Amino acid sequence: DLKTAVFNAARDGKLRLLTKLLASKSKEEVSSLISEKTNGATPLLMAARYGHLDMVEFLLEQCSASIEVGGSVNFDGETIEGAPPLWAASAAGHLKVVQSLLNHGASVNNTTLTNSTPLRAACFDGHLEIVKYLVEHKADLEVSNRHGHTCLMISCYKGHKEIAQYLLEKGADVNRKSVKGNTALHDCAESGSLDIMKMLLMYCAKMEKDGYGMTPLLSASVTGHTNIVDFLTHHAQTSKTER
Amino acid sequence: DLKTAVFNAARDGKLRLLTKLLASKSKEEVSSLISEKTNGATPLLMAARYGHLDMVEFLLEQCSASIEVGGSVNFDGETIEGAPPLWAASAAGHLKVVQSLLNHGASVNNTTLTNSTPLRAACFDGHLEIVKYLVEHKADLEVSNRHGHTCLMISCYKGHKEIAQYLLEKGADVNRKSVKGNTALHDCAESGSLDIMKMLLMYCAKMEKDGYGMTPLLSASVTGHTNIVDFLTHHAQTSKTER
Amino acid sequence: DLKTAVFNAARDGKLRLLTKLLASKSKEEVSSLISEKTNGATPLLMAARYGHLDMVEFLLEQCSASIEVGGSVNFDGETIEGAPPLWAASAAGHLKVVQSLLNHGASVNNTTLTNSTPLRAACFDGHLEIVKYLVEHKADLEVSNRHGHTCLMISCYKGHKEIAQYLLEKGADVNRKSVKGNTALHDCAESGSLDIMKMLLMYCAKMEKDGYGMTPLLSASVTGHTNIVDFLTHHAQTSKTER
Amino acid sequence: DLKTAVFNAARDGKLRLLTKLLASKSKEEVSSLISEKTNGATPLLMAARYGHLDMVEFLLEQCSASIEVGGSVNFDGETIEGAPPLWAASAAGHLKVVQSLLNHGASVNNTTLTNSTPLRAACFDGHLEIVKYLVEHKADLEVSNRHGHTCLMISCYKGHKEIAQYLLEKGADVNRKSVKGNTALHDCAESGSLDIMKMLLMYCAKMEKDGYGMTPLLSASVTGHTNIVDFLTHHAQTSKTER
Amino acid sequence: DLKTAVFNAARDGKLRLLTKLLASKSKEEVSSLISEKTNGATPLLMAARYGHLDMVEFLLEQCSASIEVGGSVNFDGETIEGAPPLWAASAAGHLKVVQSLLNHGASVNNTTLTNSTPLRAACFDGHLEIVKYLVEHKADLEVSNRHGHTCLMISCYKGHKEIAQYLLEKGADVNRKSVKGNTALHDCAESGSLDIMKMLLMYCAKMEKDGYGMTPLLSASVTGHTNIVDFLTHHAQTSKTER
Amino acid sequence: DLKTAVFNAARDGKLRLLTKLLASKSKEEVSSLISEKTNGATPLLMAARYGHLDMVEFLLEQCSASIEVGGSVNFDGETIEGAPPLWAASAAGHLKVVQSLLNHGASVNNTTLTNSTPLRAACFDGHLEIVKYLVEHKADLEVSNRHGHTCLMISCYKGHKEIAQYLLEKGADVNRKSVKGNTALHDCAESGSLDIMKMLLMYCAKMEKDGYGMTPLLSASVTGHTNIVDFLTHHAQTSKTER
Repeated sequence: DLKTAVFNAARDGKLRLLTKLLASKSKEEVSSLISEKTNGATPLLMAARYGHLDMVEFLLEQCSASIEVGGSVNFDGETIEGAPPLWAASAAGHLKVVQSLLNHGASVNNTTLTNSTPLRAACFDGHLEIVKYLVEHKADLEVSNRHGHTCLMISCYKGHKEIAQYLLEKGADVNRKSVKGNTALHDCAESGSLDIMKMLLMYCAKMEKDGYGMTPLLSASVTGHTNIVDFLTHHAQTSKTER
Repeated sequence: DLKTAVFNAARDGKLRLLTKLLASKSKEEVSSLISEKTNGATPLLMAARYGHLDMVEFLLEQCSASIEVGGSVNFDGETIEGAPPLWAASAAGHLKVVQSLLNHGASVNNTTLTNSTPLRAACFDGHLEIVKYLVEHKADLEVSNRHGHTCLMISCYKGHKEIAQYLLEKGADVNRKSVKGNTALHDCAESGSLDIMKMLLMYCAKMEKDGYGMTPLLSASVTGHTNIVDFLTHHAQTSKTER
Repeated sequence: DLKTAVFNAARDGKLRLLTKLLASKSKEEVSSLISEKTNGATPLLMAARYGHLDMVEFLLEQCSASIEVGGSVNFDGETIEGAPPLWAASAAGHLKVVQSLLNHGASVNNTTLTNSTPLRAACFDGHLEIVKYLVEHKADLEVSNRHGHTCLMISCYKGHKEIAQYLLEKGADVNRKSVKGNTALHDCAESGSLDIMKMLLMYCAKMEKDGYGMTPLLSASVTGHTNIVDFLTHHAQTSKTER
Repeated sequence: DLKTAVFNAARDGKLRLLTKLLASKSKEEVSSLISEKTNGATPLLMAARYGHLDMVEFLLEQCSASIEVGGSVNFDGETIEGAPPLWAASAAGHLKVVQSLLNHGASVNNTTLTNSTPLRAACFDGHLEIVKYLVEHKADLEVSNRHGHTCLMISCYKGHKEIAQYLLEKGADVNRKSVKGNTALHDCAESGSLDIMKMLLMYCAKMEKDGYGMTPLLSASVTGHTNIVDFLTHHAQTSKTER
Repeated sequence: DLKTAVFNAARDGKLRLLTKLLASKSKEEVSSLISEKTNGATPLLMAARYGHLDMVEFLLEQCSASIEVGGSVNFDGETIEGAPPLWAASAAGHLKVVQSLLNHGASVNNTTLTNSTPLRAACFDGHLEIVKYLVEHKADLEVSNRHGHTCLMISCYKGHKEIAQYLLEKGADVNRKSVKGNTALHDCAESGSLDIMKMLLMYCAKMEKDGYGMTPLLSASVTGHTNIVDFLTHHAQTSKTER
Repeated sequence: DLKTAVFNAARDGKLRLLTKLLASKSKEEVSSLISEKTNGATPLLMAARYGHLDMVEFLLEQCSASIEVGGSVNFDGETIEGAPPLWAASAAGHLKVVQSLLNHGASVNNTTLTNSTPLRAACFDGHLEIVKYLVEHKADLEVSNRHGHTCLMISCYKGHKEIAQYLLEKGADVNRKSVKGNTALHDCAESGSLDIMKMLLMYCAKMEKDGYGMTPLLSASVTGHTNIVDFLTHHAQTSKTER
């Protein structure tokens, strides 16, 4: 029951209570209690996921053994397995927690079980400051998830212009193809992100067919993004005005 | 430094020397000393990697929280980072150490920093008993490393017939693709593993082009495995013998 | 003309008229008049094509030689060559005659010159009871015509929901591709049969480009069936929601 | 057994023994004993299969109804089902028997159960004089077997340059694709038949990838026919010599 | 400047004023003045561009070498560079001026700086008589501009039915592709020229994807030309009306 | 005829003779004689094609009217139509003639009838000094010939390492695809230019399938360039050594 009481105090950031529950315990005892999993998650992972900074700081100062341990977290109603504290904090948008974990020696490229990096985690809900902090702390831009979907691809798919712009400047590969032949240009077409598509084209992104035989023009047509259909048809027909 | 002497004793399995070193130290000092990193590795990770079963039992009985700490390990010249003790024992083929770590509550799916599981670690050098033990102790067959290379793929590539057979019978997905579009059929073609290929086709593994535009037939042709080519051309031309 | 008089009675199902025409003829003379062809077709073929059970029984009891002899039959003003009696009776919906020919040892996989089986014949105009009888009497589900259009693909095109369901239950391969590259899902997409499409995918159907480089999604997009379009774009993008 | 004795004499071409075995009985009993099937084949089919001309013409006089009746025949350790006497004679290379069966009113396009025409049967082993005679007596050049493999395709695969030339001259479709997407250009490539390939290209032949994503050049490369490989690499690169 | 006064007079076709200007000047002085460039163009190019037939005759009678000199011309706001007189007269639709220049020995295939022929120039605005005169005066139908766009292509794009009809009858290649993979069928589909498309298919024009991954059917679908879509879908689906 | 005598003197560079042949003629007369074509070529074109510098200088000082006129020239036994003097000088490697033509106002991007630029002309036989001179005089690197084959593509195909290196530094588009889908990487593979392939990859060139389904690996395999096969198979399989 003490392990459960410790986990419950850590998950809800009740630092006063946790201090009292660990009051006269040894290093071995505290480390064991703080590194155990409850319902597939460690106290640190939960403190990090819900952004309890003081709680994160306390647990890391007691023991850092669980800093790389991936566990069960929930986002958009779905369970994500093997997510380490840095990924969860990055995905949930807790910048000070991201900074605390990195200051305590967290691995910037340590992924979930599906090979999603903390940088990819921050790009999904568009946490620009976290993206910059991670890139500044040697996050690899080319580590894609198991689908071969990159940080640049997901930023375009979600229409995060500022993040896509930053990734491009930092040297993100515009012509990377996912497992199914998807490129960042297709992500733009599907989200109707005309300004990001223009950026990619400025960084020499090429129009390509994906595994489904779809080019970005066709992806825009089937998703009803007429802004991108108009732009690409005009781009294709402009040289026909030449006598 | 005493911390260094403790590390060497754990690494070289000198259980008699270590106890003389941790003689006048309290459980608090012992716990702190056997949890400290030297050369980017803990004493437990080194004891696990070189299969000192008595040493593993001793270190775990002093500090239980060290069980998931990932660190630097050396395999075939290369230095692998963030490897937990269970991964290292699985990769070096120490079955008793694997059984011991799992009995002590080690996370069966805790990966290296490149998302390699103990199950994948064991599949590389072909440690069949460790493969079956991890699988029966709920190892995820579908967690792939950073390149999207699965346990089934590496088993097929190294020509481990018995391991590939066991993974298929336990329900490993034959149609998984790596980030570069590699399938288990390509691993067979590149290693001339015709027996394993026939097994994959019994599980209806589909012939697909990889990211280099190569189907398993073309991969076998450019790598000189005429045994695979002769089979696949013969099988694709078997209808032409028929009247 | 005696040969013409025999052919006309058999086609019209005039058993009493035929009995009088053969009354003063020897067994060998009867077999010659019943195996001869008038306008590319035999008397047994016309009796099968126009569902005359009594007539078919009489002809087979006299001479069985014509059981697998293919000939010319008309359907929608189109003349189909080399169609044997079992195919003609299946195509025209004569369950009584189908059963009789099988009882008299007709070949269940015997095709027209275009490699159309009696199973594909019944699937076209949707004769469910005939489909069931043929499948129960060892008819091959996967023998496609000269275009590689299978029994499942044609059932989906005409909108026969009950026949498509029976075929899928009996293990029809929905991942099959035609000579052009058509899959069962294009026919659904071209009619706007979402319910039938959903049924094909319930049995895990494969998306493939046809001989026009068209997938079911694109087929639906150009035929104006937006309900299919909306459905397949959402399905294609599902892996992009993964964090 | 009398039924066996009659079948055996017909297969062995023993005319004297057969007419003595049927000398008594009656015409009705002879027509009944000569129409019965033994081991899935009629006496007439075995007579035509092993090319016993005098035996075939005798059995055609006793009964002219068995001429279109198909059965079981053996060729290079395999059984072909529902093969009519004309098919077996063309396949085994019995020109004079083919000439007699057609003179006695045999269906020139009557196929096996796998939709193999006698024209395709002669094309396999390369009976040029039979190919000519069958085409001369209106054999449909476009009737392909169940796999969709045409007469031209099998002539190219078996290296019969003379038969392939004749079929081209008579108007065979070079662009025809099988159920597996195979064309004659591929068959040329799979055989090493450069001279037939040159002929196809003299009539402007189109290079297309099959259902294995293989072009004739790739097909020739994996089957080790470097003569065709060298020819098609040079041909593919011709526009690169343009200044 | 007299050079400027001579230029304006030739441009405006003021033949009366020009002779008063070239009054006391020797044939050597006239030759040098009439060949000089103003605003990047010669007096003859300007006389040809604005169809002053009397002026053209006069300037050519003074200097013959000027007939091929290319210069700057204005068309629909845009400034075309290196246009010879024959190109400008063709584009502006001045038939008598085109006829006069060819009677004076002008090069029928001399192009602008973007490789546009007088034949292509005449095709753009649809000057049928100039198209027929140039073709009958040995104009090369297959010289395409810098984008690989042919006379047939622009004719198809601008909807010039009679011009496209004449080009096909004179043997223009229907299967030419531009640098961006555009074919004449795509020009038809983009302009809704269904009459011209039907014409191209009579010449066996092949349906191909362009550089944007579009077939003529998909190009028509995204540009809203339902007439083309309804035709091509109905044509690809007409076999499926057959019972 | 004097015109033929003038052409012959100009073609063979006999300046002393040409000076004596034109000795008393007027500007109009000289201009007419040196601007006329003999056997499809002008005196200037022939002087430029065979590198008669003094002759080029003399003809240009008399009249420059023919500086952009394309004519008939022969290279590698083949006739090239509509080649202007600058293209011919660039193709034949006459650097001083190239400089003279540009000094006299020649258009650096004026092409042959097949859209081949003087820059593309210099890249074929590898005239590095001419390539550098043209690029320094605003030659467009991206103007491809009618096949969509670029300056970079032809430099790689011909194994001109120094030229490919220079073009890459000047911003040549590495990922440009020809009409048939050819990329500069395929040109390297077919010529076995392993050093140039490494350079292209360093400049972010991507491995792609051409219209024939060939990737650079396959193109290298069919042309027997095992050095490139070895490099690309090692490149593809290196991540498989990772535990």
